[PDB]
Amino acid sequence: IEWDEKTFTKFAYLSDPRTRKNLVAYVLTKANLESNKYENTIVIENLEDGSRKFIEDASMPRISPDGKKIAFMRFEKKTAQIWVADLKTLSAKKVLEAKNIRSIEWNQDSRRLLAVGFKRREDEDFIFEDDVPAWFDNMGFFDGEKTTFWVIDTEGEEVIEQFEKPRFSSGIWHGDSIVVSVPHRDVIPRYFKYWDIYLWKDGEEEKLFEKVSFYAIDSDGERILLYGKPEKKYVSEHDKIYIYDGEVKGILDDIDREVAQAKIRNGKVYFTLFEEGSVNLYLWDGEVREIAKGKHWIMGFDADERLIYLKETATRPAELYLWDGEERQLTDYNGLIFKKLKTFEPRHFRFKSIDLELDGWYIKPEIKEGEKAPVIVFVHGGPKGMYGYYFKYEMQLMASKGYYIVYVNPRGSNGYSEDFALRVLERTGLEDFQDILNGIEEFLRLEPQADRERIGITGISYGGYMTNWALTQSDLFKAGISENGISYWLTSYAFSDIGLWFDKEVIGDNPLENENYRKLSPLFYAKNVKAPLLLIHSLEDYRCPLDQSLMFYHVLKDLGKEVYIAIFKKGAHGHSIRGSPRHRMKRYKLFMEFFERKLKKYEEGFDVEKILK
Amino acid sequence: IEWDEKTFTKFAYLSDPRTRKNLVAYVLTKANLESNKYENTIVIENLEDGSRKFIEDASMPRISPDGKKIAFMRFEKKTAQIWVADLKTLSAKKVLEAKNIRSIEWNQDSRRLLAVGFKRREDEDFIFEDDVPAWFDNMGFFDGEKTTFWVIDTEGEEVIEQFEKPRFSSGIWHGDSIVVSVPHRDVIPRYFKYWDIYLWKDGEEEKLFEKVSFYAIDSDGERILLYGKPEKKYVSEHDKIYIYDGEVKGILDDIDREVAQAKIRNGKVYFTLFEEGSVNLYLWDGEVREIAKGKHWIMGFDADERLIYLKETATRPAELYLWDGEERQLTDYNGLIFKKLKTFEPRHFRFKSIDLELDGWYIKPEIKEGEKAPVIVFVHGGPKGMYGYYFKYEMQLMASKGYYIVYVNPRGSNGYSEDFALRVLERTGLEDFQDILNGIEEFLRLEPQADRERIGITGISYGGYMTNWALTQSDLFKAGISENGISYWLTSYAFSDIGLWFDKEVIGDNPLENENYRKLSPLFYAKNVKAPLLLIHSLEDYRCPLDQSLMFYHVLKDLGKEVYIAIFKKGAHGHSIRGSPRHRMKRYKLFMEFFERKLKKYEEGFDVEKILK
Amino acid sequence: IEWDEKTFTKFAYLSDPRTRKNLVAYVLTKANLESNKYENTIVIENLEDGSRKFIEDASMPRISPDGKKIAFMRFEKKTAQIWVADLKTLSAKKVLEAKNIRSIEWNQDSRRLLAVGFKRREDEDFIFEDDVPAWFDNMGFFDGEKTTFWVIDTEGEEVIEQFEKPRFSSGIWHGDSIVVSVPHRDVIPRYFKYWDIYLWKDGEEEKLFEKVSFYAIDSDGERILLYGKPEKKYVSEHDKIYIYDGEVKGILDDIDREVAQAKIRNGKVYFTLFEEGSVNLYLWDGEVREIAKGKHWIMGFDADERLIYLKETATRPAELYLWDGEERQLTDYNGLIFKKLKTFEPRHFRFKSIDLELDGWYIKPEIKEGEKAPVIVFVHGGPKGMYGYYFKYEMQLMASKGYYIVYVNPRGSNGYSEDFALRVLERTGLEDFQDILNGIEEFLRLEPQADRERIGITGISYGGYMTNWALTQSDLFKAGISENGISYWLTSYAFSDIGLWFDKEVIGDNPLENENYRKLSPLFYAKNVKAPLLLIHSLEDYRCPLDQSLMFYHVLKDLGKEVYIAIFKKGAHGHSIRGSPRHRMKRYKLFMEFFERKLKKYEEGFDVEKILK
Ligand SMILES: [Cl-]
Ligand SMILES: [Cl-]
Ligand SMILES: [Cl-]
Ligand SMILES: [Mg+2]
Ligand SMILES: [Mg+2]
Ligand SMILES: [Mg+2]
Ligand SMILES: [Mg+2]
Ligand SMILES: [Mg+2]
Ligand SMILES: [Mg+2]
Ligand SMILES: [Mg+2]
Ligand SMILES: [Mg+2]
Ligand SMILES: [Mg+2]
Ligand SMILES: [Mg+2]
Ligand SMILES: [Mg+2]
Ligand SMILES: [Mg+2]
Ligand SMILES: [Mg+2]
Ligand SMILES: [Mg+2]
Ligand SMILES: [Mg+2]
Repeated sequence: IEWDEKTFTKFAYLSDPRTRKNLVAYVLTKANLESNKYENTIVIENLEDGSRKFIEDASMPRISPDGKKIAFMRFEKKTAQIWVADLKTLSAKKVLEAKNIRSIEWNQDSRRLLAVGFKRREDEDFIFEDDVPAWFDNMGFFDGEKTTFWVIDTEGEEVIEQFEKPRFSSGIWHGDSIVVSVPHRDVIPRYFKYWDIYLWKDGEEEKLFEKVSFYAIDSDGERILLYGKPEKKYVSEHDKIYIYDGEVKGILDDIDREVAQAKIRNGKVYFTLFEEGSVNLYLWDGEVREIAKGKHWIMGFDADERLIYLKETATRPAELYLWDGEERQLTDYNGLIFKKLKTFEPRHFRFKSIDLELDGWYIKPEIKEGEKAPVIVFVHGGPKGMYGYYFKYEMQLMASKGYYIVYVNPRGSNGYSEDFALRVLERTGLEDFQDILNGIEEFLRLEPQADRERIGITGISYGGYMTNWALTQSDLFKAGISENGISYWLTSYAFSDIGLWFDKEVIGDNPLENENYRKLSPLFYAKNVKAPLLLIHSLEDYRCPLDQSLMFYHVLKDLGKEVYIAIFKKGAHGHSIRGSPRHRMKRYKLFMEFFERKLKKYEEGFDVEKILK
Repeated sequence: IEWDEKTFTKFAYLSDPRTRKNLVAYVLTKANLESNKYENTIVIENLEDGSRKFIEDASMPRISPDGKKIAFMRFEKKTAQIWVADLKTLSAKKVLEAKNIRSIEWNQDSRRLLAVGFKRREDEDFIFEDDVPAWFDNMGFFDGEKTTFWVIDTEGEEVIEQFEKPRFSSGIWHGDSIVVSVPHRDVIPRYFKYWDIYLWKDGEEEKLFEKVSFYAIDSDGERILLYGKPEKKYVSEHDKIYIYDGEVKGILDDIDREVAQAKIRNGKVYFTLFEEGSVNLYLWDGEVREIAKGKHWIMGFDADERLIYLKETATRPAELYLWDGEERQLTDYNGLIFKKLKTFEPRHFRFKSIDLELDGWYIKPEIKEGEKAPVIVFVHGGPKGMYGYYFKYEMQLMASKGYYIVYVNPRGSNGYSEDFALRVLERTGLEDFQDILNGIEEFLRLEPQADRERIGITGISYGGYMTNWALTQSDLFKAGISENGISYWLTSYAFSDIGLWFDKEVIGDNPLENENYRKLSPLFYAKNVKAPLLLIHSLEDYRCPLDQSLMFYHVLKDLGKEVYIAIFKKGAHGHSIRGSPRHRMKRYKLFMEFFERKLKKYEEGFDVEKILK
Repeated sequence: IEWDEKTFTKFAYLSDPRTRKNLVAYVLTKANLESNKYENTIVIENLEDGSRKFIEDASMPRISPDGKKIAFMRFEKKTAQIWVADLKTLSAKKVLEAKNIRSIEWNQDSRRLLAVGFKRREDEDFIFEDDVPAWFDNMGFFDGEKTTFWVIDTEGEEVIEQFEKPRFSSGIWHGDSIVVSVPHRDVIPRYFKYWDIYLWKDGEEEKLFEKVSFYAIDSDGERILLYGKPEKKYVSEHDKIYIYDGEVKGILDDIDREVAQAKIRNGKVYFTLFEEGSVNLYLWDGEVREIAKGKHWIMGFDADERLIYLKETATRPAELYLWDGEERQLTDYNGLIFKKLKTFEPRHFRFKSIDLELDGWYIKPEIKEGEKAPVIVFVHGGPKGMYGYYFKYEMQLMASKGYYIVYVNPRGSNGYSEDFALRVLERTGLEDFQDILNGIEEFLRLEPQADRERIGITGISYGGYMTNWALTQSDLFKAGISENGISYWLTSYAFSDIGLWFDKEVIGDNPLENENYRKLSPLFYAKNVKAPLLLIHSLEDYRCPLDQSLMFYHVLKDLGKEVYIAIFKKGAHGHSIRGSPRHRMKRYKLFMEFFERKLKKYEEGFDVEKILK
């Protein structure tokens, strides 16, 4: 095993942990480069033996409350199928052939499933829209989408109740009722901001909440768990969790950090928080108790009789763990790979920027006492993203190729106070960019072997914006790779999936008259660019549509700049990690070669035919 | 036969007339709604009998100079094939299997073909671009495209010479040499503005012209025919024609009208001009002589021993004609259809607008002396398009459904003086929009049965811009249909295929700082809209990309307006006429029903599922 | 070449002669046993050279009036296609893709075609009927069928007018009008008995005739040719022909024979008559003139500038001939085959039966002066069929295998006086059966080498009835082969396609109370059968449905008789001649082996697995 553009295929990727009784289930995913497909296997472990059994070419494991059965999905006919297996022998029957189903959940009776899906107009030749937005990242054109809710009897194998709601509605069981969360409608739907919440049973409903900034995420049959706030002024405010049983009770009213995920089982709540680069696991049982806190990201968890969770670190993809008073590692899927593959632990540093003290990290490559090394600055997305202790392939890969890697959490990031997150609103490219510069300055001080004359910068999404911006506002950088970014806020407002509300918040109100939409946009400062730039974009990214890269590309070419554009024919906003294996391999090889040829040692041109094959 | 959304399928569509000796060849096209395909048949007529023979599932007829053979193209394997047939018996052999060939032309020897095509990078997963623009309407993503030139021996069936040039190059035979026209390169290629022209033979070339605003279109073996000007300041200047034999000689130096098409055969030049709504055919033989001038559009022509041409009118698709001193109609393909299908001849009117007198037309529907009728205003594209005497399906169709149809040639249109065309530059939405208003005002004066309270407006491309604009600047209109339009000039500049140079000319220089890019853009005046609007767009339109409709749609919805968007999944800028038959049928039915339900008699909503099926 | 069950595949089968000017077209059909398909080739002969050209995998040749073009049909998609070719080079275009088209005819303009076809309900799971009958032989279940009429422009390639009529309507051109013949409706449609005739043009019609017993068959643009009678009491009456130009004029009022086919060209009528075993060709030009009269059947003919016809004989399939004052044979397709294959000319004899003198024929096999030979009696269908001088494969084949063949025209047959035909009505199995017995008795007198102890009998349809009947009413016969017959008239009345009207005529009125329906039915006399019988039936025979064979089979088995049944899975009433080649081969081999094993020399059983392979 060596680091290159294919190494990501050698890892086992775990997701969707579930537990009932003495059993754990989860999904093992492999990127198969030869077939160009992801392969999914459900693994069921019996904590009684450490014994494993399998359900092949399947995902979405849902263990029935009684622990007797497992439901799952399989995906010729472009149709999904819901299956049920007995957990003892894993013999299985097909229950329903289920196109456009997004979720499945058991009722407490271990007989009925709730499935939530969607339906669209589906004309062969044209999409027709009369609501907003017209598209959504990783979903496609809405085409008049409505949400569908089906109650499925797994014994008789029939939809026994069904109903529809507006697009982007969700539903959970609450005993024998269904809690339904629907975006609230004003001039447009208030997506990610306000919901109406209903209690549905037997074809009738009652409204529980009107225009609240939380939605229902879980239930234990007596109490409903709510996620968000009673009322947000900004979508960027920290989401919290509340127990509802008649009265709404905050259980983290005093903790100024955002909840990543949360579940309730038997009146206890298990939850994770974004905290200064980590995603940490806690329990609330009347008080908040630490379960798994460290330099790591708790990516998923479940609890029933046992508590299990997936923990990723800066140098290892997720593995599964069990907590019984102390943490026990359950799986070691990548252990043999990693015995042969060098990894680089980031070094944390603090630095001052303006009025704040912030977190940065860096990775130092294998160099000897007399040598200097080039530097890649990475900028995370969001702006309310967060770097720290998750596994970032490009950083390990570039470190292995002789680069320093440097990255910080500027104001606007998740993982800190709410106020720290909100500082970025209407200030994109201002103090946050200064924080990145100040982090780099401190890093250079700490590492005199870092070659100040060969610093590059890269990022995706907000990180792509900031790469664009950096090359227009500073002469520090020798090369840039900007991916799925922003060059012009006004088109983000009006063209992107979330722009109508999110740009109002992050950039400002009255967008057609607000000067900040030009003032804080890289497009308008294109003349300033002096460093070679690679723009990467994908055709199904509706979060940051194509214009954001292609306009910047054309305008930079109109100004005589050295710029290149790679337009991946498939893929949404997250394609760098969710595209097809072969697509992702080609992106990684482009990324590494652009920095080899423009940053480590500049050479003219970029003959992609030669460089890639 | 009745008028509705399918009637366009009942017509025979003729194109690509060719003549050598006593023979005429042309292509008969049918839109087959059931198969959802266009069918192409070459027809060869012998003017000796009016006898016809056929080459089925074929196009691009090219008769050899000696009149003995015909080359043609056919299109399983996504591959084009070049074939040669003997003209006596039409027995035929396949010569070359020819993906991405755009043109075929015989050498004077009746043995060699010149084929011009293209080649691209072709990676399965990503497009890579390092030139400009990254895409072109009706061509796709360039993906590093180069032009390819092949000399093909039709006897031995081999490419005997080949070479490449930059994208958007063209080539013609000139005796045993090839005249090669290549876009001139400054900071970017000067597309539609400057070319370098070379004379190529046997792998060597000499430059004939450098940075000239014409390219080579034809040759008679002694003289080269050039199209354009020696130097244009604006691409919008009238294109003229010149004979080159050592010296460049203008042959229309005194005629202030633009050439539509031109050919040279035996030192005579045949050409058409855009003239006040007509496209008229002339000959130059030392002086300019009228051949076919009237209320018509000469869509294509060829000349050798005989002169033939295709003539379309306001009420008939093209038919073929021969001129031998007087015009004789040769074909009557749609004669039986039109005996059963009512058509409406437009009435021409003049009107004053500001400082000018302009041409308008209108069609009056079957109404009786006591009734009033709604009105649809059509606006042509361009801005240097031209309405008048070609067959416009929607106008006939809507007239048949009880609507007045009104349309003018505002300043900026083709068909008048050069200065009249150039008036629009930096003034889009200003005097030209006034011309449209003044035309409507005169039409209403002329037709008191026209219901001033039910006037709608529609257009495609620049006509879509002007529909957008009209609904933002006037309260006259009750409904709009805007197709493949412009809402924001700055994104047209930076995102569209031609924007980097064409918007500079039509909107203005320094686009990132020029206030006219906001001042003359409908997007910024969305709050003003009061009339229901249907936006139509297609996903392969790179001339006016999607943002132009979808941004306007989202912003109008953000402002609480009644607006709808139809996004056709396939189709370039011209999809209303070049999309698949079923696609076009669905567009026509949407178009007619939106006006039925919003203009003739307003009703709420637009249930496209119900309205269309 | 030898006689056996495959020999029929070695012949060329000609049909559908057409002539315009100096050209003749016709269809050459081959039975391909290996592919199990019929192959059809149009042959065009130029009487100028005896030169031939071809249109492969095509039929229904229709030469345009101007002689410039030929329309034809071709039949993957279960769709028929209408094509047009230039007759000079035979280059061809597809004009219309034409499922369920039954006929095509040119207008006098050589531009428009009239196509007549049908349309049905077409539900995948069930046929639904509310008219009568529910099915028709060689057509299938009607499923609510209506007749469709399309006028097709072959230039523009469009249906320019269309209309529908009740099932079993027909249409011809009459100049620029269409003459439409529709079955007249009383309690049910009066199929084969009364029609209403209309003149149709441009979507309007006028009734020409009401409830008449003729329909329109041809026109020369001035006069309409009508076929039938002004009023028939019996459908079995001889059909005659009449010219209509305002007045209806009989042109064969004095000739007591039935017209087989007739055409009008330039006010002359060419027609054939059924005459004492021959089908003979005449002309009427004011008087009736003999053209081709002899021991033959004129199977088809056409006339324009030249007169051509297909002539079959007892020993040769049809060949083409031209008449220019004398008959010239044009084709000799089977001439080489027949040089090697022995044939047997029938010997005509007269005999007395009751009150009449009748025609019989027999064929004597190669036997020497001391030997006797078995005898097969063949009975033709109808009852108004006719034996004589057409090519009957089974007779030649059995003669070659050492059998006498004997066959007569009993009363009821075509080819004689009308009264002779009508004698059979209400008398089936009575005097007609006596005529067959008396013919056999005279034949035995004429041929003492005919073995009276080994006489068998066979027939199809009415001939199958009479085979059934003979075995129940006589002890003369040693074996029978009854095919697609009648055993019970009452089920013929109520189940068959034509029974509701035809059985009323041939058997009698008031069928539910008329004793003749039992008295003249073989089923009721099954106990009498002593000779082995093979019943052959086919599953798509709606003229004589399955019950007619299977009931007789079951009842004979219930009575302990030696009987066998072969049920061909496909095939209509005429399957012995129109079934697939392999189907027909297997029938011929069954037929010959049953007589070998039951008639020539009786052996027990019939092991069809062994006997056939
Ligand atoms: Cl079950
Ligand atoms: Cl050749
Ligand atoms: Cl034609
Ligand atoms: Mg692998
Ligand atoms: Mg099942
Ligand atoms: Mg869809
Ligand atoms: Mg949040
Ligand atoms: Mg605060
Ligand atoms: Mg059609
Ligand atoms: Mg070849
Ligand atoms: Mg490609
Ligand atoms: Mg021009
Ligand atoms: Mg001027
Ligand atoms: Mg054969
Ligand atoms: Mg066709
Ligand atoms: Mg059917
Ligand atoms: Mg008859
Ligand atoms: Mg009589």
